[PDB]
Amino acid sequence: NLDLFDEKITHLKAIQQEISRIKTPEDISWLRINLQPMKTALDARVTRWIRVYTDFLVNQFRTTQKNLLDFIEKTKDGIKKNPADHENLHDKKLLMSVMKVISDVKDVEPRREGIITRMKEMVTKLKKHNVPITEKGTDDPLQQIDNANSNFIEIYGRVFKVKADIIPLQAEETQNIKRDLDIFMKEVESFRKEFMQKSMGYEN
Repeated sequence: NLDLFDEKITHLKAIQQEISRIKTPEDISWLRINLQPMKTALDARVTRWIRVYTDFLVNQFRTTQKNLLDFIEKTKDGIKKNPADHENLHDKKLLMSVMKVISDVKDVEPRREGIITRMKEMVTKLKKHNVPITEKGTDDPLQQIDNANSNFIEIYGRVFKVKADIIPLQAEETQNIKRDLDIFMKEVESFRKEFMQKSMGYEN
């Protein structure tokens, strides 16, 4: 879970600071031992392990956003009335927005935590000023989408009500054809069961 990761990052960075102190100076035991070339190579392994966790969403933030941007691009198209076909394609974006709007808001909470918990147990800033700007840069579009979508839903409804009339009319036609096909198939499946060979081979 996304709170467990948070806790692991904070523990891993307590582990860094502990490991750094821990190497300790050149300790003498009859012969002199130098741990200076090792201490460095631990810190190298340590940083890589910490990086993965800190870089976990670094990649995903770009790929999420990249996916989040199209949803915006979809909205930027717009237009009211005009061709019926454009709606059919545009309508699906509303159906995906609703399910997203709900499930994304749930997934929005721990993603925000995911940024903050790194900042706490990462002294170094990731992408410098870019990462704080992106959070602000997402929030605005997210709000802009939620306004544009509510405008679309209102228009969507008026016309999809005209479609929801043509859907049933077409649906009744198809359902009637489907039921007829359901019956014919149940006749054909019964025919092969009724027919007993009895000796007879191959033809069965």
